[PDB]
Amino acid sequence: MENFQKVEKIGEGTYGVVYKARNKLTGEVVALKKIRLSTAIREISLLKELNHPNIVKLLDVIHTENKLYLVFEFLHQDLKKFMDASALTGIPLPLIKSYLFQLLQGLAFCHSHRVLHRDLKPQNLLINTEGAIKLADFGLARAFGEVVTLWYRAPEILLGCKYYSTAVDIWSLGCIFAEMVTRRALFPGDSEIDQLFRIFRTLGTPDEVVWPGVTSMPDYKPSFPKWARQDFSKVVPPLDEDGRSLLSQMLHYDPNKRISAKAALAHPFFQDVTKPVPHL
Ligand SMILES: O=C1CC(I)=CC=N1
Repeated sequence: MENFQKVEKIGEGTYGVVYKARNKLTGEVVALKKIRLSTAIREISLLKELNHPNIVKLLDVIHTENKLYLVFEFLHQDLKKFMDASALTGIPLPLIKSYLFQLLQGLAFCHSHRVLHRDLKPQNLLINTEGAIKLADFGLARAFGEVVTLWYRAPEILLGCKYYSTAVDIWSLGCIFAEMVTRRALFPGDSEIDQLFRIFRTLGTPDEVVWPGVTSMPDYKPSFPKWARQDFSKVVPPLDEDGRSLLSQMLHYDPNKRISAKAALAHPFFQDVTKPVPHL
């Protein structure tokens, strides 16, 4: 590469290959995301201004040789790998709580600046060595439009709603919270309908009482099976009532009833939050 030394594939990202790369001029290590191929360039370039401690810094947008690359700061590890490495012991609760608190601060920041993620998942959550966690790839899905992960997708998206809101990110984060606590994905679907029925079997099939308008959504079918709703108490033991209360509010069916990031930060679950050092 003209402008990088020591370029190494990390893996396949949402939009193309992701590399660890060394900037030739400065010697810094960055995450270089190739976008597999006018409006998207200016919109993503605005994200270079969207800066916060819990947001992965977008350093540059490189548009050269009719190719597009996003340059992000490089962080030590992603949460999917950390979760896998932590599976035998579990992530300690104080660290789960710290990470959730920080992720909510990142969401609250982006949402206050009218930027959504729309595709949060553990792979886009990055950790450093001292206890910070950051979200990557905010804003890309609006700008741009191996198998896709559906496990974190909000039910309105699965039911074919064409209108995103902040609530989609709260749903995904709730699913990630549950997975940290139980060491198992909450809703590991392998197709849209398996994902949908996995949510319905746990939370009950939604209806007009809990979710006004649900029956008029594009992909809703009156023939869906009607499951009764289970209790978070069987789903995420041994999480305490404060954690279950918060999670329950993050996973309301109606996006309009889902707790906001800002309100979640005030929840009693976080009264005793701290910032521990992770065991890498
Ligand atoms: O900065 C990063 C990105 C990814 I994907 C993995 C680890 N560090």
